[PDB]
Amino acid sequence: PGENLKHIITLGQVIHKRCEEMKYCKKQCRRLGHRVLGLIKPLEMLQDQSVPSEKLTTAMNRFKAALEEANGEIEKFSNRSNICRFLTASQDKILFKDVNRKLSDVWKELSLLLQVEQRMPVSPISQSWAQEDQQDADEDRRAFQ
Ligand SMILES: [Cl-]
Repeated sequence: PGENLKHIITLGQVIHKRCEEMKYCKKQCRRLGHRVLGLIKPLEMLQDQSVPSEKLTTAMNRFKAALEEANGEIEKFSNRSNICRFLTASQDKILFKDVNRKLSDVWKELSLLLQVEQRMPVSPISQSWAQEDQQDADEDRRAFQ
């Protein structure tokens, strides 16, 4: 469990650094990196300190898989010609729509389990993504011309 947590933290840190380097569709890439860094922040605080339930282990594995899926999409979209093909085949122009929904859904479940089982604090503000994604997609579309 300690190794799984460390892996998730490292993977989130790598995704944020990669997002900051992406040359095209920067609003969407930077939003993904910002969101991922925000999710790993309480995990990093937890790491600096219980036996997980069945529900916690599966939530942790789903979160790890969603981050791996995001890392795979960042790799694909680092090449400009892959962005162009995706955008032309897309109606809403949102690069990370599926990855973003998986991350938000799993985080809702995972954060609650960490608060109940592992004494993770309840944050003054929880972690509107779909609406932000359309705005970012529109701004990136204009810059991609
Ligand atoms: Cl661009």
